[PDB]
Amino acid sequence: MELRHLRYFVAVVEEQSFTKAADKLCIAQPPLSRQIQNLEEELGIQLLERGSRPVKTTPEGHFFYQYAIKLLSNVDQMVSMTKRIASGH
Amino acid sequence: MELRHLRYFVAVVEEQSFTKAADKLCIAQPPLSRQIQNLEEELGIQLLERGSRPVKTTPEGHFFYQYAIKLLSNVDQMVSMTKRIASGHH
DNA sequence: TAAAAATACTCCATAGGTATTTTAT
DNA sequence: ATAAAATACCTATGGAGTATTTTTA
Repeated sequence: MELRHLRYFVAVVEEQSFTKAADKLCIAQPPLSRQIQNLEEELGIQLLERGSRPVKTTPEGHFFYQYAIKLLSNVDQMVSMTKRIASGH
Repeated sequence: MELRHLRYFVAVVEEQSFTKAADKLCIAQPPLSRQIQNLEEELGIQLLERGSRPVKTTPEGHFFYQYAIKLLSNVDQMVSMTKRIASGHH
């Protein structure tokens, strides 16, 4: 598990398309699709419904998404706050 | 950045040695150093002091450090709960 | 001075790309 | 029929290794 997997996962959910996700992320659709499989096979959990356009989360997906964005958000504050402090000497 | 960078950094700080943390993480010391460099380099900050046997954080480090340990703990939480749901136990 | 951290490469595992097929409209 | 996702294969960036040179206690 890396932030990469989350950020990728989040892009899929928000955008409801590996394609549109892959565009926004500036990578191709397959490698994206593989990183999602990887995430899932690592958790042994199915995060996205297979067999439907648009692309929708499973109950577990939705739970995970919720903690994903909150957790990515927290990384971003962690970095900001840290930079402000590097101006104290 | 990535969780690898955090976990590594945390390891380092906890051991107060790159060398001790290296094999703690089952990797070599030199790559470790580089990862920690890139981290500081990406943030454009100095998270560790520029030289001390008992290697210790800067202020920026300490803050990051504690926050890091909270985030990694978050990732664990996230995984446990999802797992917990997936397993069929609410 | 003798430990521990930093270079200077080498190697390879794997994230990312290309071509094609399969599935779901 | 036709676009998007899945599958297979290939490439190449950077994570990890070995040998070696700085460091600072």
